[PDB]
Amino acid sequence: VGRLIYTAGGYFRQSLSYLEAYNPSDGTWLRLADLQVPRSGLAGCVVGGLLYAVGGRNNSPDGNTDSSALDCYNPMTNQWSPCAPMSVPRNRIGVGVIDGHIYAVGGSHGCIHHNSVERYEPERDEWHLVAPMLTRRIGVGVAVLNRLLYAVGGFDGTNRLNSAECYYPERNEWRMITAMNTIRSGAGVCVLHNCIYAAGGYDGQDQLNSVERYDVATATWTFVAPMKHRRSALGITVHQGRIYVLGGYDGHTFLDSVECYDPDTDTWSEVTRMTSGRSGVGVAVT
Ligand SMILES: COc1ccc(S(=O)(=O)N(CC(F)(F)F)c2cnc(N(CC(=O)O)S(=O)(=O)c3ccc(OC)cc3)c3ccccc23)cc1
Ligand code: NA
Repeated sequence: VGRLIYTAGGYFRQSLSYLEAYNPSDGTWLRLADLQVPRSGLAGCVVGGLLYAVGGRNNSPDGNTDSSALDCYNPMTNQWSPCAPMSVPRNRIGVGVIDGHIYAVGGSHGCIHHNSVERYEPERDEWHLVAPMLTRRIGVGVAVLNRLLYAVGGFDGTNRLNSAECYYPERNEWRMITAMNTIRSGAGVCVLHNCIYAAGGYDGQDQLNSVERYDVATATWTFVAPMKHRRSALGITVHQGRIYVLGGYDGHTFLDSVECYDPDTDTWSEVTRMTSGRSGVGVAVT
């Protein structure tokens, strides 16, 4: 009870510092302490009641700086603190948590299109390199299922990807899985009831409203109901058995639309609006 959807950073004309939290119970938005540095193309995650803001970029009017930063938010203190930075800057990053460890997956540093992956141990405040992905992936979506980390879609420096791969932390190795039916970079990727969902993204021509679900048993991707709005660089999370997608770019506009997926009825509904339209946010629930 009383867990909130947090949204951190994002982009509208420049990278933003906002940290806001939505309560799906009462439909209320909280305005919380700003990030110390503006960030878009970051990822959000929660470990032991703390929210982490990982990687991304400060896209200023001045210019662009890719971020290696890891910053920790305590909802009890409403304060951001720096943590150990990653080995490399990672903009358009994917993250997932396994057993209280943060995995920072691919992303970019200028022309560098990362295949590398690194793991954070909060108790030691250190990062270590682990096995690299079999593909370079920026704009990659990450999901954790059955204690395996999945990396889905992205861009390899030449090709936009429908490919996906699976990381085995005990073995420290990656394996290609069944590809998506759609090429998707900047997709929202999340886990709901033992399925991976990949919602929206960009196929190289258009922003997508399509949604595919991965079934681990049959190892296949199937389409479910599409979103009302085409969106890439969207935020995504799961709250009480439902998927929330936040913002993104629809090909013309930076969206403020929050849609909600009910797996029971296979329908999307608009549930609220962010206070302002933005893409490339980091989202998590605690
Ligand atoms: C021009 O039309 C497109 C084309 C592909 C995409 S994307 O969603 O596939 N893609 C992934 C990839 F790297 F693979 F190309 C991404 C592109 N840009 C991001 N941002 C930061 C950045 O430019 O570095 S963003 O949210 O601040 C942003 C900023 C401006 C914008 O105006 C077009 C759209 C977005 C990304 C941030 C997170 C994830 C992927 C990002 C988006 C828009
Ligand atoms: Na994810």
